[PDB]
Amino acid sequence: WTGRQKARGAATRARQKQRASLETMDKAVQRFRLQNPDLDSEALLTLPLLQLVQKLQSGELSPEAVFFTYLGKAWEVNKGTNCVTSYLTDCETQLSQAPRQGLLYGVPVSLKECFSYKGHDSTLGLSLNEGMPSESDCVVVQVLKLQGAVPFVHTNVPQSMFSYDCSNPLFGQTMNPWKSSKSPGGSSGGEGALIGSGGSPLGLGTDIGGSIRFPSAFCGICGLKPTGNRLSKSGLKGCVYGQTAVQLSLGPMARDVESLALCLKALLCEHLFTLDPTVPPLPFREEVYRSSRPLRVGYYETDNYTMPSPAMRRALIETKQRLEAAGHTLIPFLPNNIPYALEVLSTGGLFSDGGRSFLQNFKGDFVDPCLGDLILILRLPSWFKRLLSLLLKPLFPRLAAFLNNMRPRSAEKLWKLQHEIEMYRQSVIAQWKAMNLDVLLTPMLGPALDLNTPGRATGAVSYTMLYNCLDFPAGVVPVTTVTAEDDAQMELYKGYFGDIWDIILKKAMKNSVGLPVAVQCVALPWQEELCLRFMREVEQLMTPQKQP
Amino acid sequence: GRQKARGAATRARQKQRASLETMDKAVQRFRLQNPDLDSEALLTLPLLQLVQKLQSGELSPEAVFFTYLGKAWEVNKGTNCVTSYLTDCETQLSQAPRQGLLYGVPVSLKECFSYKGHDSTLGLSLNEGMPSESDCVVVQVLKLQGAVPFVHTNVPQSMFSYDCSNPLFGQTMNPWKSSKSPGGSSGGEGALIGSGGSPLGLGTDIGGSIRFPSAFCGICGLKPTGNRLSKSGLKGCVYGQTAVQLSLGPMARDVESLALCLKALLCEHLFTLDPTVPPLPFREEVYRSSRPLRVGYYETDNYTMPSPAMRRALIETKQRLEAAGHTLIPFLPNNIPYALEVLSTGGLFSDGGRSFLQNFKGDFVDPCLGDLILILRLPSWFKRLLSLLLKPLFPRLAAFLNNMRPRSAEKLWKLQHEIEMYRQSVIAQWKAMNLDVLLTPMLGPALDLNTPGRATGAVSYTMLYNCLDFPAGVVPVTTVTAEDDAQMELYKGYFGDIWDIILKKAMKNSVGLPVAVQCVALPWQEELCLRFMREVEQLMTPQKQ
Ligand SMILES: *[C@](O)(CCCCCCc1ccccc1)c1nnc(-c2ccccn2)o1
Ligand SMILES: *[C@](O)(CCCCCCc1ccccc1)c1nnc(-c2ccccn2)o1
Ligand SMILES: [Cl-]
Repeated sequence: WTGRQKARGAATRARQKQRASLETMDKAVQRFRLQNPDLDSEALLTLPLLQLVQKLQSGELSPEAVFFTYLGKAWEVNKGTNCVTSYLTDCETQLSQAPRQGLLYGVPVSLKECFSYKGHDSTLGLSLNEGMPSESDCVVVQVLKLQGAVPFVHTNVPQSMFSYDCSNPLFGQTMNPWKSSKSPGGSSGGEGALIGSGGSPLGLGTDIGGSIRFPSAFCGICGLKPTGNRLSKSGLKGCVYGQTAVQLSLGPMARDVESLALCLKALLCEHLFTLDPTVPPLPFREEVYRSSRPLRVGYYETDNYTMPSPAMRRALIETKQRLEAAGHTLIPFLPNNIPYALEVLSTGGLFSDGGRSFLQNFKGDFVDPCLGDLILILRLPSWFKRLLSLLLKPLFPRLAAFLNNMRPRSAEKLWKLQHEIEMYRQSVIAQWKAMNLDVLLTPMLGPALDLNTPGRATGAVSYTMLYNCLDFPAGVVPVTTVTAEDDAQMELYKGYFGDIWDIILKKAMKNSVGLPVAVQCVALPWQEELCLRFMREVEQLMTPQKQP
Repeated sequence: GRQKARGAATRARQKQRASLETMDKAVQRFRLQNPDLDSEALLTLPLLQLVQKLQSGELSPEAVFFTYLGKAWEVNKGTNCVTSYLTDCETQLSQAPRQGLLYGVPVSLKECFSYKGHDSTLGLSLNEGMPSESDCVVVQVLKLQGAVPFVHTNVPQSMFSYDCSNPLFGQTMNPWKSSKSPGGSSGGEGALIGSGGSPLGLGTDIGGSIRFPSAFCGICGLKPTGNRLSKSGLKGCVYGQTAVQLSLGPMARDVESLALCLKALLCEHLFTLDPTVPPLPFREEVYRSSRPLRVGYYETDNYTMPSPAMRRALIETKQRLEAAGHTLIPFLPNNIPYALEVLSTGGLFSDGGRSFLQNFKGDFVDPCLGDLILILRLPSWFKRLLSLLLKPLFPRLAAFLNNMRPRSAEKLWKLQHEIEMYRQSVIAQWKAMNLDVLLTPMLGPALDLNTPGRATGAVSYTMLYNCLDFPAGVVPVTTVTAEDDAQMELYKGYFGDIWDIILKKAMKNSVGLPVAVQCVALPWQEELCLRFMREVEQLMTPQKQ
C-alpha cells in the first residue's frame, strides 16, 4: 500500500474541479456586477442575518442581489483562506425556486463538505471518496431548501474530519482569516474561515469532539452543537459508521446568536420530522430562547486538564463578572471525573475498535501533516500500544491513558463502556440538579493555534469533547481578543502535565495578539433553546454591538 | 453449588408470603369498617370513570385502594402474580397529590421498576437482598401524579422470556386457564390486570414483553419508542446494549387507560427528573383525531404461521376497518428474516451471551427458559460448526445460532450501522405506500406453560418492532372458537423445525381464550398508534368505550 498513483490522480481531479468551481463563481459574480453597478454591496454584507432575512422577505432585497454579492465576497475571501472546495452548481436555479414563505428565503448557506449535495463529491479530503458524486441531498440540505435557503458552497475540512486543524491532500490547507499563520480550527474550518471573514451569513457543521466549536472560537463567530439526535444526520458523509457511544452532532455556525436560533427554528419543522421520523419531533421553543429570567449559572475557569491561556481565563472571568452584575447567580461547578470522561469514555468510545475502521479510509492515501502522528499511532499493534502505555505511565500519565484507551476490544467490553457513558451522563446530571443549575459557563480553547499544531496538541480538546461525551448542547460566543498583556503572559504558561501536548500548546498559542477568544455555554440534553438563551445573554453583555 | 440460591428463594418466598398476609390483614380491617361498600361496582368501573370519581370525591382513595388490594389478593391465589406488597403505599395513599392526573389510582409495577427499600430480583438469586436505594424515575412520576403503586408483579427469570416463571417466586399462571402461560416478561402484570386486580400497570419490552402478556391475558398494552419514557433507575440484567433498546410502557384493560397513563407520565416532572428523555408532551389532538387512516396490513409475516384464531382476528379487524372508511393496504416490511435473525438476535447477543450468562452463575435455571442458557454457554467455534450442520435442513435454527456468537467492537459497529440502515429502509418502504399505521397479527392464543422458551421463532410478530424501534401496541379483538381450535390440527409452520412443532401443540386447547391484533406507527408516533388502537377497540369490542 505504498503506491500513491491513485491518490495523486484524485488530487489532480479535485484541484481541477475546485479551480473550475472558482472560475465559474467568478464569472457569475462579474456578470452580475455588470448588470448591477449601483448595488451597495457593503451595506448588504454587513446586515445581520435577521435583518437580511427581513429584507429578503419584504422584497426590499432580491434573492439574486444577496446571492451574487455573497458569492463575490466568498470568492474574494477564499483567495486568502482557501476555504471553498466546490461551488454547488445548480444553486442558481434553486435560487429562482426558493419557497417564498420559507423562514430562510433567499439566504445563501455554506455547507461543511460532509453534507451530501446531489451531484457533488463529499471527499472528506480522502482520495477514496473522489469521483463518487452524491445521488441525493441529505435531509438537512433538503430542509434548508424547503425553507427557501440556497446552499452555495462546500467548505474545506481536514482529511477525514477527525481533527481540529483544517488541511487535506486534495484541496490543501485552509487558513485563519485573522492571521494566515494560524489554523482556522476544524473540522468545520472552511466554514469558520468563510463565515468569520464575512463570506457567508450562515453555515452548517458537525461536531464529535469540538468541530463546530473550535472553528467558531478560532475564527471569532458563534456556533452551537445541539444534543446529538436533535437534528437529522441522514445523508451525511462520514468516515466511520455505527459508532454510537459518542454521537456526532450537527449544528449552525454564524456571526451572531440570533442567527443560530433562526437556523434551528427553520430546521426543527414538520419537513424534517417527516423526512426523518427517527428524530424526536421537538419544535424550537422560542419562548425559552426569548426568556429574560435570571439564571443560575455554574462556572469553572479551568478543567484542571488543559491549562487555560491567559486570554481564555480573562475571557471567562470578565464574562462571569458581567453576568453577576446583570443579576445572575454564578456558582462554582465542575463536572466530576473529567480525566476519566476524556481518557476512558471519550477516547474509548471514539476508538473502541483500535482505529481499524477509521484507518480503512487511509489505505493507499497520503496522510496530511495536520493529522500529526494519529494515523501512525492507530496503526501500532494492540499489544505494543499497551506496552508503550505501561512505559509512559510513570512519566506521562495523560499520554499513557490515551494510548491505552485506543486499543481494539470485544462487543462485551464496548457494552461495558456504553453503560459507563450512560452512568457518567447521569452522574453529571445529578451534580447539576443538586446545585439546581440552569446552565453552565466554561472556558473555550483559544486563541487560534498555529497551523499544523492542533494534531500535536490532542489534550486541548478537553474543554469541548467533555460535552460530546455527555451529549449536552454546547455553544461558543466570541467575547474578547488577545491583548499584548495576555500574549506576553503565555511565556509563564506551564500546563498541568508538562508533557508534549502542553509544550506544543504553549508554543502554538503564542503570537496571537488581536485574535478572538470565546467562552462556552452549556445546558442539559434537549435544552438547545436555554443554551441559546444563555449564549444570547453572554453576547449581549460582552459584545452589545452584536444585537439591536 | 446452588445452596446460596436456595437461601435466596427461601427468603424471597417468606417476604412474598409476609407481603400477602399484610395485604389480607389490611383488607379485612377495611371491610369490617366498610361493610356497605359496593366492591363489585367499584372494581368494574373503567379507569377513566374511576379517576373521575376519585377526583370529584365521590370515591375515597381508601375505598378504591383497599377494594383493589382485596381483589389483587384474591386473584393472586389462582395466578401467583404478586411478589411484593409495596410496604409504604398506604402512607403514600394519604399524601397523594390531589391535583395529580392519577390521584388515588392503584398501580401495579413489573418487578424491575425499582421501589425504595425493595428488591428487584428479576427472579435472580444474585439480586435477592439488594433493596433499591430509591424509587426509579417513572415510579417517582407516578407518585407525583397522585398514583399509588402497590405491588411488584412476577417476571420470568432474567426477564428474557415470554413465559413467566422463576426460581424465587415460582410460576405465574394465565387467569383464563391455569394450564396456559400469561405470557411475559410482564406476565404478572398481565395476570393481575387481566383478572381485574389492578386497573393499570407498567411493563417493559425488548422483544414483545408488554405485548405477549397483554395478548395472552386479553388486555391492552403499548410499547412506545425506546426513549419516549425514562428508563432511569430500572433494574436490568444486561447493561450497555444499545442496538436493540428496551422500552417501557403501560398495560390496562382498555386503550383509554393507556393514553391516560402516557399523558400523566409525559410531564415536566419526568423531563426534569430525567433530562435524557426528549421532552415531548402527550399530543391529545393526535390521539383524539377521527380522520380516516391509511392502514397497511399483513395476515402473516411468512415466518411464523399464524394460528387460525390469529388469522381470523386479523382479517375480521381489517374488514371492520374497511367498513368504517379506512383504506387497507397490503404491506409487509421487507427482509423480516434478516431483521430477526441478524439484526435483532445479533443486537441482543453481540457478546455471545456472556453478559447475560453472568446473572446465572451459581443460580438455578428456570425450566421456562428452555435451552437458552445451555445454548448461549457453547463456545463460538461450536455454535458456528453446529450452525453449518443445521443449515441445510433447518436454516432458521442455523441462522439464530450463528448470530448468537461473540464479536469485536468493530463488528458491533457494523451491526449497529446495519440496524440503522434497516430502519431507514422500512421507513422508506412505509412512506412509498403513504401509510399512517400498520395492522399486524399478534401471537395468540396463549401458549401452554413452559413452551414459550421452546418456541423462539414465535417472537417474529413482536420483535420486528423492537428492532425497528417503532411504537407498537396490542388490543384484544376476539376469542378462540371451537372451530378455530379444531383447525389447529391442520396447522403447519413454514419451516417444520422444532419451533413450529412446539408452537402447534402449544396453541391447542385454547377455546375461549382471547386473541389480539397489533397496531404499529412510526417512531415517536405513540399518540397515532393509540388513536388507531382506540379505533380497533371501538370497532371490535364496542362496549369498552
Ligand atoms: C470534530 O468534532 C473533530 C474535532 C477534533 C476531535 C479530536 C478528537 C480526538 C480524541 C482522541 C484522540 C485524537 C483525537 C469532528 N467533526 N466531524 C467529526 C467526525 C468524526 C468521526 C466521524 C465523522 N465526523 O469530528
Ligand atoms: C421481553 O420483551 C422479552 C420477550 C421475549 C424475547 C425473546 C427474544 C429472543 C431472541 C432471540 C433468541 C431468544 C430469545 C423483555 N422484557 N424485558 C426484557 C429485558 C431484556 C434484557 C434486559 C432487560 N429487560 O425483555
Ligand atoms: Cl433520542
